[PDB]
Amino acid sequence: PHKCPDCDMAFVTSGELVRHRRYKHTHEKPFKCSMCDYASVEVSKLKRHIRSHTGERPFQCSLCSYASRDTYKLKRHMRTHSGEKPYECYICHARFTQSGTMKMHILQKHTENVAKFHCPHCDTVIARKSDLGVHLRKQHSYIEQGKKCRYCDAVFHERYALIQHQKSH
DNA sequence: AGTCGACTCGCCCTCTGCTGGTTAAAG
DNA sequence: CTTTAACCAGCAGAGGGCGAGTCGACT
Ligand SMILES: [Zn+2]
Ligand SMILES: [Zn+2]
Ligand SMILES: [Zn+2]
Ligand SMILES: [Zn+2]
Ligand SMILES: [Zn+2]
Repeated sequence: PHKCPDCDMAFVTSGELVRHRRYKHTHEKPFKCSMCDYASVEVSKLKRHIRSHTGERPFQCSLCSYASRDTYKLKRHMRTHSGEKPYECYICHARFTQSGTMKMHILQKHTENVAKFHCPHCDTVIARKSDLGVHLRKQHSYIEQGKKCRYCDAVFHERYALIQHQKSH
């Protein structure tokens, strides 16, 4: 109460050091979940976790329909009504509602040697991983009822094969 | 008393991934 | 001009790490 053997404390309180040890060095994780293999250092965390199974959203935006699992997602939602933009690219001074959005802007706009993503099925590369997501869903997803070639009778079940086939035509 | 350890409530940060407007090239 | 799909900010999903304030419990 307090000092740390393996870290640079971060006094002071008996738990403010014990729990620190629990988080950063002795990964205790006493409380465990119902269905998943989850367990973590605080019960507050598990109470929050169980809503991913249940679906409880006990925090309403008095101004819209939204409802969040915990308090912070609502304070973060509130910025959209207030118009507050707390975050700032230090290079261009663009403003953003959300920290991670800013980090992503910096990564795509002011960063070099950043890794891309190559589609496994087709040969095109795109920058954000999530856009590789929408590309795999729109271009290499299974189309159940099929699509017919525009100029011949051949039917295809994936949009890529369809567009590729539409040659030499 | 005086010190916990356990209980609880709250602040703020990170990583992840989908959605829809824009834009620019290819039909 | 239309059609298309990557680019981009916006925005919501889950989880981690800290501060700090009540008490009954035990020396
Ligand atoms: Zn430490
Ligand atoms: Zn669970
Ligand atoms: Zn709202
Ligand atoms: Zn910038
Ligand atoms: Zn054909």
